[PDB]
Amino acid sequence: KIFIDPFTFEDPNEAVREFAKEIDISCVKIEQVIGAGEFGEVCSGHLKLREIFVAIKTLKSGYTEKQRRDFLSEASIMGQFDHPNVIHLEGVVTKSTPVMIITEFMENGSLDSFLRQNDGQFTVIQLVGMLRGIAAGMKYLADMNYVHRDLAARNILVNSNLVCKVSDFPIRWTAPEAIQYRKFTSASDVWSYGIVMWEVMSYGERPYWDMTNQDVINAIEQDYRLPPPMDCPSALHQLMLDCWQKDRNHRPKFGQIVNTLDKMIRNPNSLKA
Repeated sequence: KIFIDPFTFEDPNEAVREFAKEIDISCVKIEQVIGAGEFGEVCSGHLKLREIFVAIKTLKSGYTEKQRRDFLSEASIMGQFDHPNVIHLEGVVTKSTPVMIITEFMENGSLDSFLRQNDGQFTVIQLVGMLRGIAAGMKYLADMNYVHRDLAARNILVNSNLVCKVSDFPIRWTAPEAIQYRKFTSASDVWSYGIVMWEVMSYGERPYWDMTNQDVINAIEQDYRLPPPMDCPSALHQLMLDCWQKDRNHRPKFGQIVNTLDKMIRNPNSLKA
């Protein structure tokens, strides 16, 4: 399949009905409020269609036509994807109030926060496994011709089995060409993926630490690249450097990234360095 920008539809709502399942509100049960969203609250709950745990996003009452549209676009987009490492959309509630988007529940939440709360708690093979899952989800999106544009650990969700899934459908996470000529491509997402690799091996540390955006920009311009995180295998940091190649054409593709990570998993000694 191929990704279809919902906003190319003469009527954006059409994309919603096509790629998103309409769920009767009587099936949704909001239990608790997790966090805050751009258009409303982010909650957890159960969905009974075997009851299952689900993440639930609500649209703040008094919403404008555009706010509703932009909110639901997340579902018109997510609904076109079907991959183990891309957040699963259960459906949406639009024929009732409040409007909602229901997605699979991820117990461990956001990857950056998860890692910070579990600093140094995982084996190298487990962390590599997380990075593998993310690259796989991204390879799939890139294959669908979907450029994420905001790939970062805060935008990756983690389940109880440590499976990592791409979500969220930033300067220090963005490629130079993307910042200068606003040229966003999968190669641009690869640079971002490299930063994610750093976040993961650094257990949620902030990229470039206290550096300002301008400093980061200048640093990169001066051919500066983030050093290897503490106890981070050399092969992994090398992969990071490959993702941060000035020339976007020189950066590896997600398919090649997954292969490199898989070879490391198959040959654990390669991570000894």
